[PDB]
Amino acid sequence: IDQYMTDVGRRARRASRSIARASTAAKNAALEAVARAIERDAGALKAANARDVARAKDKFVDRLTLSDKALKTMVEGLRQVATLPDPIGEMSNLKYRPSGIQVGQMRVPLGVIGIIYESRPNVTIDAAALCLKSGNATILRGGSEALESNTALAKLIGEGLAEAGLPQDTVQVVETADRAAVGRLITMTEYVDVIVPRGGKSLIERLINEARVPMIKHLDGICHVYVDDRASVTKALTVCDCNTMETLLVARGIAPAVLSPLGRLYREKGVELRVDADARAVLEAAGVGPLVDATDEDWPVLAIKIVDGIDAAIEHINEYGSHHTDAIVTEDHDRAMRFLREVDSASVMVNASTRFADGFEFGLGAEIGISNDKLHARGPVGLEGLTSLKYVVLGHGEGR
Amino acid sequence: DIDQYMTDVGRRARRASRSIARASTAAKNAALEAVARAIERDAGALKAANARDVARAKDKGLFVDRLTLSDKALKTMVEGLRQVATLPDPIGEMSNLKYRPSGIQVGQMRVPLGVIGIIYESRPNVTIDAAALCLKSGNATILRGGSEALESNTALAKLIGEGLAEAGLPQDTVQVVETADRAAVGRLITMTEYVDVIVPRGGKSLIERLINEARVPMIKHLDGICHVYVDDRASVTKALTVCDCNTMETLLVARGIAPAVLSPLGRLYREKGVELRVDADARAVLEAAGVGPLVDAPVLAIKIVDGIDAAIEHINEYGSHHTDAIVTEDHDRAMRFLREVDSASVMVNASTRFADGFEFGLGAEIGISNDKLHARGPVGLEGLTSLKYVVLGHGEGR
Amino acid sequence: DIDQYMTDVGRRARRASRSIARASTAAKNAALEAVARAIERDAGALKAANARDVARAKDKGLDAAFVDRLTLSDKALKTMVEGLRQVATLPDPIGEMSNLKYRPSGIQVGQMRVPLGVIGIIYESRPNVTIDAAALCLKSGNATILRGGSEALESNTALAKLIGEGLAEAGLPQDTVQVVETADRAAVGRLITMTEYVDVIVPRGGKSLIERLINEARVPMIKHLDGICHVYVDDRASVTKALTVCDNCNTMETLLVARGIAPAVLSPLGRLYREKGVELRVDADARAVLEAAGVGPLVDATDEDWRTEPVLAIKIVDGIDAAIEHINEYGSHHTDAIVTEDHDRAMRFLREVDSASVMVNASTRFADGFEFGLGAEIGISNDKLHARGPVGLEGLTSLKYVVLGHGEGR
Amino acid sequence: DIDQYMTDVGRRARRASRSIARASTAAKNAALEAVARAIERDAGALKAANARDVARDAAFVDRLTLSDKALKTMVEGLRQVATLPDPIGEMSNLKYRPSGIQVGQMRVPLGVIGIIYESRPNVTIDAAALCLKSGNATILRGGSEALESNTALAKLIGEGLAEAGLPQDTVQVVETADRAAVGRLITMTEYVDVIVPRGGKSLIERLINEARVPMIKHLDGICHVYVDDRASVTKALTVCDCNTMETLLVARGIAPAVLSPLGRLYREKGVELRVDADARAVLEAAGVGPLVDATDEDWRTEPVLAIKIVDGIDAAIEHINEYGSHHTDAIVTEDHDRAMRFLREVDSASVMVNASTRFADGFEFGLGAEIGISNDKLHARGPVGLEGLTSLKYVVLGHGEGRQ
Repeated sequence: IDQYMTDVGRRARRASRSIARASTAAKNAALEAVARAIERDAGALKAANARDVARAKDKFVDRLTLSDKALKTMVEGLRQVATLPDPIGEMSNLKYRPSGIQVGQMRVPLGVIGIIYESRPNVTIDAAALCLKSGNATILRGGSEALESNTALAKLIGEGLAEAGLPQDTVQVVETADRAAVGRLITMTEYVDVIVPRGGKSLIERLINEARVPMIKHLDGICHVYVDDRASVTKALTVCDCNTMETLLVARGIAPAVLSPLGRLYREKGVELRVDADARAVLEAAGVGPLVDATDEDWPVLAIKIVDGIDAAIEHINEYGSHHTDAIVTEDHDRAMRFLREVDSASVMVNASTRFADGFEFGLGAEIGISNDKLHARGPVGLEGLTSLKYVVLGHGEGR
Repeated sequence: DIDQYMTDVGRRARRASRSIARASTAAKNAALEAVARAIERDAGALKAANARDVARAKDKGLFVDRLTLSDKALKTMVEGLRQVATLPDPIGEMSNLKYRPSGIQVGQMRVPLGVIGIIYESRPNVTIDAAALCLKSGNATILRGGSEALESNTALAKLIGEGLAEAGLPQDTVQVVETADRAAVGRLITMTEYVDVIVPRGGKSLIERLINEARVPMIKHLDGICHVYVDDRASVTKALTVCDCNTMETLLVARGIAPAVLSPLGRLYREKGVELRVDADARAVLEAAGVGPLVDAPVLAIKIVDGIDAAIEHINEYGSHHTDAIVTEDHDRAMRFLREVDSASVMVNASTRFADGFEFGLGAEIGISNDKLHARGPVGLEGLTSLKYVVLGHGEGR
Repeated sequence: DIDQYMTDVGRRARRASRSIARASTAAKNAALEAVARAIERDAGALKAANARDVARAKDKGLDAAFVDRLTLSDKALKTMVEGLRQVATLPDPIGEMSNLKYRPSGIQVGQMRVPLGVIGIIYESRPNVTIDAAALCLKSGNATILRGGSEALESNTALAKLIGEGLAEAGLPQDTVQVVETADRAAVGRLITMTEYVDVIVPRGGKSLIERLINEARVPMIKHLDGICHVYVDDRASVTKALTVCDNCNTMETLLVARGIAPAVLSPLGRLYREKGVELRVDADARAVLEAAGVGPLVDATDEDWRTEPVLAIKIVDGIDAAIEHINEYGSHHTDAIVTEDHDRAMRFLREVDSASVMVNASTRFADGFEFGLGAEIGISNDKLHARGPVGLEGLTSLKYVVLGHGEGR
Repeated sequence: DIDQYMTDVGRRARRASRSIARASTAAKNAALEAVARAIERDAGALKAANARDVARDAAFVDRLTLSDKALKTMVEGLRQVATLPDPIGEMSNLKYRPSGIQVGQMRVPLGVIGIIYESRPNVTIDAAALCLKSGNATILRGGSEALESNTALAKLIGEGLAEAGLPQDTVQVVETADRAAVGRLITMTEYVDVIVPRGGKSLIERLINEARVPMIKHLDGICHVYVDDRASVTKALTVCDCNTMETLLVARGIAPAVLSPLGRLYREKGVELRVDADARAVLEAAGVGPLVDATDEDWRTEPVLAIKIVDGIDAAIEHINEYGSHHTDAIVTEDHDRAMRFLREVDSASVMVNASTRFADGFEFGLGAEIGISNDKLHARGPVGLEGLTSLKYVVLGHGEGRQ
């Protein structure tokens, strides 16, 4: 089994040369072909998925189901990626140096992307589409609980690859169900350049401890909205109504004015409120309840904490948060800009809902995942996250 | 005790990072200038300490010139600090702030990574050079230098601390590991809570041991072959000027042009005492050119290849993906080589030796990367930074 | 009163530009989509209005090409509608901030992209310009002043009323788009001199109208007088590439061929062009080459042929230096191409040929806003300043510096 | 003869422009360094011409005087221009298109730059240095009262060019005071691509109405600082202490808190205060004087400070866009939305939040140069550096693709 994965790795590396070379038109043609194939086998796909969904119930299961609406979404997603600009081969900043050479960078694919996913058989299409368009070979590793759906989709990918003239190995499915496959895959550093997990925190914690191949991922997010004492209450109500706020931080000076309509609005929608001692007093005096005591671990449910002001807010966020998405509500210009600069999170917001931190809202036109890491790709990740910049030199015979 | 120490250093770096990330351009540049002055006319303590390192070394042997802080080394070191001060501050820069249909305005801000760990050999100069770059890019630094340079590096750390204090920055912005115990290295590269990236420099054996023990990501160069491929449509003249870490280790020559090219190239190299390791075809061409002696397989490997397709395959298979070049006058082949050669720097008609932070216009070189993610090729200030998203909103909810 | 009238239009345009410059992306796109649906709605009525214009036109016996450009068929209409939704789809360029960098002094300085303000559009025939130009101006946050020709009166009027419908539907001031209503020829002269109120002018007509504006305008223009475009076939050209590129404004008016490759290239190219009914105007050397190959008939080229304009001028040159000099001397600096396999020659040509678009091994017919990825085309510019080549939304915007300070004094 | 001479000058500039556009970074920087050494060697023969010029008002004579501090500054400038990156020939955004072609842009020189300037001999060198560095040929018409010194500088620029192997005609200085040269230069559309005029508003205004060649210029006028009612008084004082503030706009609500310490500051520094009725009342209540009644003309006409009270930001923005020269204008405010609004809506070349208008400057903005300042909308706006003397054209890297 350690020779099978090695073989998969070798074939990926070799396939990666072909897809790297493939023109914009060929890649888009592959994608459109996979799209039409799905429109064609809608029934067989709906049928196969049902077999999977039935054995599922017979022992999340939502995210496993391919409704007519999910297929439509996968197809529409294929055509979106086709519509996206082809980022490969682009040259930038080709400047002359005193020495005579001209130096710039080229955007090229990473090469080989490993996708490890649980349920979510749509990942089979959505992940591979993005990798393919960005010129990479893809290694797919789904979960047992979706064998037939993934197998069926992976064959349609191959059909699209065949239609475009591309090698079948442009997309490989790890066919086994053997446990040690993932262990080998996340350690296959010669042949795999990055892993994109699409599972729960349980799997993501395993990979974090074990993987030697770099990953694009976020350990599930604790996100904050800090309501400053120079907040507009009106903005705070609109704004505060993986990137969903889990903790509301409110400056002491404005808590009564803000927490009264906020807590009341949240209560009416059925949200449980976990509050620190100060917030409890503010909410009780406003007649808003019931309320649950917040523990230190707390840092359909919302945690609420009172802070002295912006210094304590930034410090709490950088210390306890997941560095995913965090927002400030304030009318004070310097405090707004300070927050943007100092809050060390993947996306930082002034007077806007934390829900806006996703690839489509941000204009990336896609989202392979969301990264809370500092290096390479951070925040919502689009096509570019699956590419690299190398230096290219237009010379004229210069020696050194 | 040594775990407790490295943990403490970690926590201190993380805490200091908030201040240095907040620091103004003027304050960081002032810090650099103060360290420069503090090295000037306080060079005596520096030299005395270095003398002790150099003496403990000789009484063991070998390297000593690399370890030695001559007047020249200090002059270079001081000039470098000032050069780093002249570099534009990349921190806090906002770019591509665009309105979206939803009404929000979304762009990116360049920010420091936070804490950089630097691991190096026994050239004391690196202490100042690496720290200058990390500091200018708004990061806290932890430095572990070679154990044979420990007293020099400790003496340099004190001057850095004084410069920092003069500019109102905290002492812990820069920390030099005060122990020679190598177990500190294992700690530093596994300290993921507190350290954001490791920048290791040194030989392959060091780099290799670091690679399979580290859990903190690294910006590094795992050494190996750099190539120059001389195409059959090469200009012989350009081949001679071009082909004379980023040094050409292997020469690949297209079959069609081998006699015309290997004859003068072989002489060029044999007239510098460079050894020629040759495959069978190259041996034949070189013997017929009267160029020897030759060794079968300061050294150059030489191989005959059929043409460009084989060259690209060879380089992508056998090379270190560091620096590789083609000599050709053919436009499509030049562009193909640039696109398909999967190296950190790829060149058309230029020496692989140009793959350098200063040659490339970065004004700095913290290191070289043959990695694909984050930073690739020679790495300057930007490699010690991150891009995050920033949103200028107006109260929008989704 | 033409002065009173036109000055009033200018002040109204300035006032309205303030609103449209502030307009959110959503409001601008809603305005475009409204106009598009409105055209879909009144398609029959618009075609009926256009037929009255065409009938009145063919009565005067106007140039068939002028009349064919006047004609709004279903295809033209659908095409305008597509254009509206294309423009709505384009990213909103306005208000974007870039390169906001800290300086040693402590300030942070960058640039903001903003609208020019007020755009004057002057057009003959082509009633579709009423919609297409207004759309681009509007999306880029500008006020527009439209001056269309007399022969499209009913069409332009109908189309502009629909624009107004869209403005109102999106909450934009009606004066965001104004039409110059009088046919008085004096209005054009005022418009191109109304330097206080109009920031740039985009003319779309022939070389007849452009000539007047060029000599009379004081307001800056985005335009191109004539397209004398070249393909130079280097002696190191791939013959195959030469054949594909040279067979394929924008169109090759002059073919330059290196002496060394002329028999290999001109012989199949000359035959190819004559099998298309293209007149070949040739220099002495190309004539001998073509006569040699049996390609005919041929007209002698005059030196005015190198500066003129189904006719193709052919000239033999020694090589790339002669070719570059000829292009820079006689060309219109619009679009020019080299066919060569030699890398250094290819890069020299890109560098030294002072045209708006320079091509290596590609047909000059690719020099085009859509082919270039601009997603739009307000016009093609052969000027050096501000906008050059095909011009998209950004051509109708300006960059200004913006500074985020902290109380710094100097 | 003046006419034949000017045409010849144009033709030579066009011919030279090919060589300089092509010239490498090394050759251009070497020309610069060579000029800088030729000034160091022929300094005596140079300072003598200046003397025979300075002899032949005030402080016209000081600005005209090639002091041994201006010759250092001029020489340092050459070397400074040499350190600047070479903007020329850069290719950017070379992207593949679905058709298979690859399309990007290349930055190239405008070609031939006309420089028209006063009797400050340093401009001769400064402006030529910038034009040369950016790959352009230059034609310089300086003040007639510096004609001998500029003729002296011309010979030395010539030296530098020759050393570098660049054509002499890369830089031509007009060898006559005949003002007809100016009329020709600003109409030489065949040979000159842009004019960079530098002087007083009168001259600039003539050129504007007469020039057919495009210009990078600024028609001087009012720059404003608006102090909003949510301004920090502290920031207002440091901020409110050719981009000089000619008019101060103060929100009615903050006027006594700001105008009182500010007025005192100005009066101590000797500034005439021309005030509207409302500012009069506030300043007089604060014991600041004397004051002069502002006219309606004072809001349009450029040591005086004009001070106006406005209701708030809407009235300020409107006043600035109406009366200003669209050069540089600033807001002092702590309110985020108001700060961003001002940046967006104030249609000036440089707009500032909580920073002095005096920062509107090429060096302050990081351009490393200033060929001039522009308050026009097209091409170049604000302080103009090397890039303003360049153009972007499209370049296509193709593979033999056809399209009919």
